[PDB]
Amino acid sequence: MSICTSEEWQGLMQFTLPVRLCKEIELFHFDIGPFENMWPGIFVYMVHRSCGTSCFELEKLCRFIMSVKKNYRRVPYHNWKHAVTVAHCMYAILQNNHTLFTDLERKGLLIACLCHDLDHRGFSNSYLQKFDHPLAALYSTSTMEQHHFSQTVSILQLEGHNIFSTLSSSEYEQVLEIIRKAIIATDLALYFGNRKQLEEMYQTGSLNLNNQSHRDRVIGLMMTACDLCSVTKLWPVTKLTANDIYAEFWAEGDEMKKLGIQPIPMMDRDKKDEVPQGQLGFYNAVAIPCYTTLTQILPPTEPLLKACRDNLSQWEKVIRGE
Ligand SMILES: COc1cc(OC)c2nnc3c(C)nc(-c4ccccc4Cl)n3c2c1
Ligand SMILES: [Mg+2]
Ligand SMILES: [Zn+2]
Repeated sequence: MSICTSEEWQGLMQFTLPVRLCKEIELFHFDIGPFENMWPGIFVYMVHRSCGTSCFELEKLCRFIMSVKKNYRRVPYHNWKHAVTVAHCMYAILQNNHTLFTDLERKGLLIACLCHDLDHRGFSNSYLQKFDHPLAALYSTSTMEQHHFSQTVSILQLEGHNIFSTLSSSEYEQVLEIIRKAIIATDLALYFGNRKQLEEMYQTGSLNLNNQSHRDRVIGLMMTACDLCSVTKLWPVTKLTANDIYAEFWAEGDEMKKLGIQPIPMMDRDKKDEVPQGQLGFYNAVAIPCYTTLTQILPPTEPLLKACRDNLSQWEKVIRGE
């Protein structure tokens, strides 16, 4: 477990956001890319605008954010930048659906989003389950996500890091549970069943946000949408992100070879040719249906769908030579 320094969180405390960004950070298409130094501060701003300036003890919030940063690993995709990107997407969804969600949910989900990939190594659950490895022993299913939550709680248990302490014991356990379910939901394995249920519920007319089980599903699909949102950015950003994603997939393939196994095309660096086709399959089977269902449930989320559609069209162009 890694801790931030005095200079880091106090520096973050000192930070103010540039005026121009305030309007832009509100939009779904906002790309955090050009503002690396401002990422810790962008999260603070988002938390302050959604939840309130007095929602958390400022010192504790800053200690929390900077320490979270330090427990994201220097990997190609599943890193600190991804964490902030996902959180911003959540902010955009929340702001556009503000009253559908309690203060506790909004606090929980923003923190969950920032923490949802903590200590990621760049390896899949499928990998750890085949080559145990303690993490698959401790968490038989779903496996890194269980680990990410454990990491979240560990950070909260550091001195002056517990941003939820001022909540009632009831609200404290609730928010932890909101956070646990949200992080677990970012296991893409679980997404497929979840979207099908929600599709059924919305089609039939059964969907009821006052129903906790329904509610948990809706939050789940929100988690997938945020986790996938690099497919909703501008083409040149989306393109570069895909390269970081495959950089990770190929290292895992290398290990499968490096220890004698033949990996699927996706994780085989000798099969880059098949990538455009793979990304099209991913959009058609994962991303498009996800933002479709989300738009059906939360109509203000429609520009995520359109941005995803635009990027699909860009993959179709690649495939056919244009
Ligand atoms: C099998 O996992 C894939 C395959 C993709 O393209 C074919 C993927 N293509 N794009 C992805 C993005 C933006 N985010 C993810 C992702 C989501 C949850 C967990 C891990 C990742 Cl990398 N993926 C993919 C995930
Ligand atoms: Mg994850
Ligand atoms: Zn993620």
